[PDB]
Amino acid sequence: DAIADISLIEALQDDSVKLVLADTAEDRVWKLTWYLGGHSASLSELLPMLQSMGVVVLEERPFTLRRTDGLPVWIYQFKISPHPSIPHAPDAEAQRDTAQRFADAVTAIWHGRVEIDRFNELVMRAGLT
Amino acid sequence: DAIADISLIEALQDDSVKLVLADTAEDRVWKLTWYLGGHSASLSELLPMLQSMGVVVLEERPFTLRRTDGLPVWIYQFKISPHPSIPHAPDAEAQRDTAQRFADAVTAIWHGRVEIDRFNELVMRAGLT
Repeated sequence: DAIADISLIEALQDDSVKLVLADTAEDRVWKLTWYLGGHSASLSELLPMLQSMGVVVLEERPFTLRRTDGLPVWIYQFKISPHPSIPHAPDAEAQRDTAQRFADAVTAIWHGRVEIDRFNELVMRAGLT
Repeated sequence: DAIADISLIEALQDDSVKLVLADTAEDRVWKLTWYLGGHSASLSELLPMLQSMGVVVLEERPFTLRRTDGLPVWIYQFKISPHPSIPHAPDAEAQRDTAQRFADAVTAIWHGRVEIDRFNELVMRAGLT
Protein backbone atom coordinates (compact mmCIF):
# COMPACT_ATOMS: atom_id res chain seq x y z
CA ASP A 1 0.00 0.00 0.00
CA ALA A 2 2.99 2.27 0.59
CA ILE A 3 3.97 2.13 -3.09
CA ALA A 4 0.56 3.35 -4.27
CA ASP A 5 0.34 5.96 -1.51
CA ILE A 6 3.69 7.65 -2.18
CA SER A 7 3.01 7.53 -5.92
CA LEU A 8 -0.25 9.44 -5.52
CA ILE A 9 1.27 11.75 -2.89
CA GLU A 10 4.22 12.70 -5.09
CA ALA A 11 1.95 13.29 -8.10
CA LEU A 12 0.06 15.91 -6.06
CA GLN A 13 0.62 19.65 -6.36
CA ASP A 14 -0.06 22.73 -4.23
CA ASP A 15 -3.63 22.58 -2.88
CA SER A 16 -4.24 19.55 -5.09
CA VAL A 17 -6.91 16.90 -4.53
CA LYS A 18 -6.92 13.17 -5.29
CA LEU A 19 -9.55 10.49 -4.68
CA VAL A 20 -9.40 6.70 -5.04
CA LEU A 21 -12.61 4.69 -4.61
CA ALA A 22 -12.37 0.94 -4.04
CA ASP A 23 -14.68 -1.79 -2.73
CA THR A 24 -14.20 -3.36 0.70
CA ALA A 25 -13.90 -7.14 1.06
CA GLU A 26 -17.47 -7.21 2.44
CA ASP A 27 -20.64 -6.41 0.50
CA ARG A 28 -22.02 -2.97 -0.42
CA VAL A 29 -19.27 -1.16 1.51
CA TRP A 30 -16.67 1.05 -0.17
CA LYS A 31 -13.41 2.68 0.93
CA LEU A 32 -12.60 6.15 -0.42
CA THR A 33 -9.09 7.53 0.08
CA TRP A 34 -9.03 11.33 -0.08
CA TYR A 35 -5.64 13.03 -0.44
CA LEU A 36 -5.33 16.77 0.22
CA GLY A 37 -2.06 18.14 -1.13
CA GLY A 38 -1.18 21.15 0.99
CA HIS A 39 -4.13 22.24 3.12
CA SER A 40 -6.32 20.54 5.71
CA ALA A 41 -10.11 20.39 5.45
CA SER A 42 -12.67 19.88 8.19
CA LEU A 43 -15.37 17.22 8.13
CA SER A 44 -18.27 19.71 8.25
CA GLU A 45 -17.44 20.69 4.65
CA LEU A 46 -15.99 17.38 3.42
CA LEU A 47 -19.11 15.41 4.42
CA PRO A 48 -21.87 17.39 2.62
CA MET A 49 -20.17 16.81 -0.74
CA LEU A 50 -20.30 13.04 -0.24
CA GLN A 51 -23.83 13.38 1.16
CA SER A 52 -24.97 14.94 -2.11
CA MET A 53 -23.52 11.88 -3.89
CA GLY A 54 -26.20 9.69 -2.27
CA VAL A 55 -23.83 7.55 -0.17
CA VAL A 56 -24.00 7.33 3.62
CA VAL A 57 -20.89 8.25 5.61
CA LEU A 58 -20.13 5.52 8.14
CA GLU A 59 -16.53 5.89 9.32
CA GLU A 60 -13.60 8.27 8.86
CA ARG A 61 -9.92 7.96 9.74
CA PRO A 62 -7.50 10.91 9.46
CA PHE A 63 -3.78 10.87 8.70
CA THR A 64 -1.14 13.45 7.81
CA LEU A 65 2.54 13.68 6.88
CA ARG A 66 5.12 15.85 5.12
CA ARG A 67 6.30 15.46 1.53
CA THR A 68 9.88 15.49 0.28
CA ASP A 69 9.71 19.24 -0.44
CA GLY A 70 8.22 19.99 2.98
CA LEU A 71 4.65 20.21 1.70
CA PRO A 72 2.25 18.81 4.33
CA VAL A 73 -0.37 16.43 2.93
CA TRP A 74 -3.47 14.91 4.52
CA ILE A 75 -5.08 11.51 3.95
CA TYR A 76 -8.68 10.68 4.88
CA GLN A 77 -10.00 7.11 4.78
CA PHE A 78 -13.79 7.09 4.38
CA LYS A 79 -15.72 3.87 4.96
CA ILE A 80 -19.02 4.58 3.21
CA SER A 81 -22.06 2.68 1.94
CA PRO A 82 -24.27 3.65 -1.01
CA HIS A 83 -28.03 3.92 -0.73
CA PRO A 84 -29.83 0.54 -0.90
CA SER A 85 -32.07 1.72 -3.76
CA ILE A 86 -28.98 2.43 -5.90
CA PRO A 87 -28.59 -0.34 -8.51
CA HIS A 88 -25.63 -2.70 -8.40
CA ALA A 89 -22.82 -3.23 -10.90
CA PRO A 90 -23.56 -5.89 -13.56
CA ASP A 91 -19.81 -6.35 -14.12
CA ALA A 92 -16.40 -5.05 -13.09
CA GLU A 93 -16.45 -2.60 -16.01
CA ALA A 94 -19.54 -0.87 -14.61
CA GLN A 95 -17.87 -0.69 -11.20
CA ARG A 96 -14.76 0.88 -12.75
CA ASP A 97 -16.79 3.42 -14.72
CA THR A 98 -18.87 4.30 -11.65
CA ALA A 99 -15.70 4.76 -9.59
CA GLN A 100 -14.18 7.05 -12.24
CA ARG A 101 -17.37 9.11 -12.50
CA PHE A 102 -17.63 9.30 -8.70
CA ALA A 103 -14.05 10.53 -8.32
CA ASP A 104 -14.41 13.11 -11.10
CA ALA A 105 -17.75 14.32 -9.73
CA VAL A 106 -16.54 14.78 -6.14
CA THR A 107 -13.38 16.46 -7.43
CA ALA A 108 -15.60 18.90 -9.34
CA ILE A 109 -17.71 19.47 -6.21
CA TRP A 110 -14.66 20.39 -4.13
CA HIS A 111 -13.49 22.97 -6.68
CA GLY A 112 -16.91 24.64 -6.58
CA ARG A 113 -17.60 23.98 -10.26
CA VAL A 114 -21.04 22.56 -9.34
CA GLU A 115 -23.63 22.92 -6.57
CA ILE A 116 -24.46 20.76 -3.56
CA ASP A 117 -27.81 19.08 -4.23
CA ARG A 118 -29.35 15.64 -4.65
CA PHE A 119 -29.08 15.96 -8.45
CA ASN A 120 -25.55 14.61 -8.04
CA GLU A 121 -27.09 11.28 -6.99
CA LEU A 122 -28.07 10.74 -10.64
CA VAL A 123 -24.38 10.13 -11.36
CA MET A 124 -24.68 6.88 -9.41
CA ARG A 125 -28.29 6.26 -10.52
CA ALA A 126 -28.53 6.95 -14.27
CA GLY A 127 -24.80 6.61 -14.97
CA LEU A 128 -24.30 10.25 -15.96
CA THR A 129 -21.31 12.55 -15.75
CA ASP B 1 -8.11 8.17 31.68
CA ALA B 2 -9.03 4.50 32.01
CA ILE B 3 -10.58 5.08 35.45
CA ALA B 4 -12.95 7.76 34.17
CA ASP B 5 -13.75 5.79 31.01
CA ILE B 6 -14.75 2.53 32.71
CA SER B 7 -16.72 4.50 35.32
CA LEU B 8 -18.83 6.18 32.64
CA ILE B 9 -19.05 2.96 30.60
CA GLU B 10 -20.31 0.91 33.55
CA ALA B 11 -22.84 3.60 34.50
CA LEU B 12 -24.40 3.26 31.03
CA GLN B 13 -27.53 1.24 30.28
CA ASP B 14 -29.14 -0.34 27.21
CA ASP B 15 -29.13 2.18 24.34
CA SER B 16 -27.88 4.82 26.77
CA VAL B 17 -25.99 7.98 25.83
CA LYS B 18 -23.28 9.92 27.69
CA LEU B 19 -21.34 13.05 26.75
CA VAL B 20 -18.34 14.73 28.39
CA LEU B 21 -17.18 18.10 27.05
CA ALA B 22 -13.71 19.36 28.01
CA ASP B 23 -11.30 21.99 26.71
CA THR B 24 -8.14 21.06 24.81
CA ALA B 25 -4.74 22.36 25.98
CA GLU B 26 -4.78 24.82 23.05
CA ASP B 27 -7.14 27.78 22.63
CA ARG B 28 -10.77 27.72 21.45
CA VAL B 29 -10.68 23.96 20.77
CA TRP B 30 -12.79 21.45 22.70
CA LYS B 31 -12.85 17.66 23.00
CA LEU B 32 -16.23 15.94 23.29
CA THR B 33 -16.34 12.26 24.28
CA TRP B 34 -19.57 10.59 23.14
CA TYR B 35 -20.40 7.19 24.63
CA LEU B 36 -23.10 5.04 23.00
CA GLY B 37 -24.19 2.23 25.31
CA GLY B 38 -25.41 -0.59 23.10
CA HIS B 39 -25.88 0.58 19.52
CA SER B 40 -23.64 2.20 16.92
CA ALA B 41 -24.49 5.47 15.18
CA SER B 42 -23.23 6.81 11.88
CA LEU B 43 -21.66 10.23 11.40
CA SER B 44 -24.31 11.47 8.95
CA GLU B 45 -26.78 11.65 11.85
CA LEU B 46 -24.34 12.36 14.70
CA LEU B 47 -22.89 15.44 12.96
CA PRO B 48 -26.07 17.48 12.23
CA MET B 49 -26.94 17.55 15.94
CA LEU B 50 -23.58 19.14 16.76
CA GLN B 51 -23.92 21.39 13.70
CA SER B 52 -27.15 22.81 15.13
CA MET B 53 -25.20 23.61 18.31
CA GLY B 54 -23.16 26.20 16.39
CA VAL B 55 -19.78 24.45 16.72
CA VAL B 56 -17.69 23.32 13.75
CA VAL B 57 -16.74 19.64 13.52
CA LEU B 58 -13.01 19.32 12.88
CA GLU B 59 -11.91 15.78 13.72
CA GLU B 60 -13.46 12.48 14.81
CA ARG B 61 -11.94 9.28 16.16
CA PRO B 62 -13.99 6.08 16.65
CA PHE B 63 -13.51 3.32 19.21
CA THR B 64 -15.52 0.33 20.41
CA LEU B 65 -15.37 -2.45 23.00
CA ARG B 66 -17.49 -4.91 24.99
CA ARG B 67 -18.75 -4.40 28.53
CA THR B 68 -18.61 -6.91 31.38
CA ASP B 69 -22.13 -8.17 30.59
CA GLY B 70 -21.33 -8.52 26.87
CA LEU B 71 -22.97 -5.22 25.92
CA PRO B 72 -20.99 -3.57 23.09
CA VAL B 73 -20.32 0.14 23.61
CA TRP B 74 -18.93 2.78 21.26
CA ILE B 75 -16.76 5.82 22.01
CA TYR B 76 -16.41 8.81 19.68
CA GLN B 77 -13.80 11.51 20.28
CA PHE B 78 -14.82 14.77 18.60
CA LYS B 79 -12.28 17.57 18.24
CA ILE B 80 -14.51 20.60 17.63
CA SER B 81 -14.25 24.39 17.66
CA PRO B 82 -17.06 26.84 18.47
CA HIS B 83 -17.99 29.71 16.19
CA PRO B 84 -15.67 32.74 16.52
CA SER B 85 -18.61 35.09 17.17
CA ILE B 86 -19.61 33.01 20.22
CA PRO B 87 -18.56 34.86 23.41
CA HIS B 88 -15.89 33.43 25.68
CA ALA B 89 -16.10 32.26 29.29
CA PRO B 90 -15.42 35.00 31.88
CA ASP B 91 -14.49 32.33 34.44
CA ALA B 92 -14.28 28.58 34.99
CA GLU B 93 -17.82 28.59 36.40
CA ALA B 94 -19.23 29.86 33.10
CA GLN B 95 -17.26 27.18 31.25
CA ARG B 96 -18.65 24.49 33.57
CA ASP B 97 -22.23 25.74 33.17
CA THR B 98 -21.85 25.95 29.39
CA ALA B 99 -20.47 22.40 29.30
CA GLN B 100 -23.39 21.10 31.37
CA ARG B 101 -25.94 22.89 29.20
CA PHE B 102 -24.21 21.65 26.03
CA ALA B 103 -24.23 18.03 27.20
CA ASP B 104 -27.88 18.18 28.30
CA ALA B 105 -28.93 19.90 25.07
CA VAL B 106 -27.20 17.41 22.75
CA THR B 107 -28.56 14.54 24.84
CA ALA B 108 -32.04 15.97 24.33
CA ILE B 109 -31.39 16.32 20.59
CA TRP B 110 -30.41 12.66 20.26
CA HIS B 111 -33.59 11.47 21.99
CA GLY B 112 -35.69 13.50 19.54
CA ARG B 113 -37.18 15.69 22.27
CA VAL B 114 -36.30 18.82 20.23
CA GLU B 115 -35.76 19.78 16.60
CA ILE B 116 -32.61 20.34 14.55
CA ASP B 117 -32.31 24.07 13.88
CA ARG B 118 -30.01 27.01 14.56
CA PHE B 119 -32.16 28.02 17.56
CA ASN B 120 -30.04 25.57 19.56
CA GLU B 121 -27.09 27.93 19.06
CA LEU B 122 -28.72 30.29 21.57
CA VAL B 123 -27.77 27.78 24.28
CA MET B 124 -24.14 28.77 23.72
CA ARG B 125 -25.00 32.41 22.89
CA ALA B 126 -27.54 33.65 25.45
CA GLY B 127 -26.78 30.99 28.08
CA LEU B 128 -30.20 29.32 27.88
CA THR B 129 -31.34 25.77 28.50
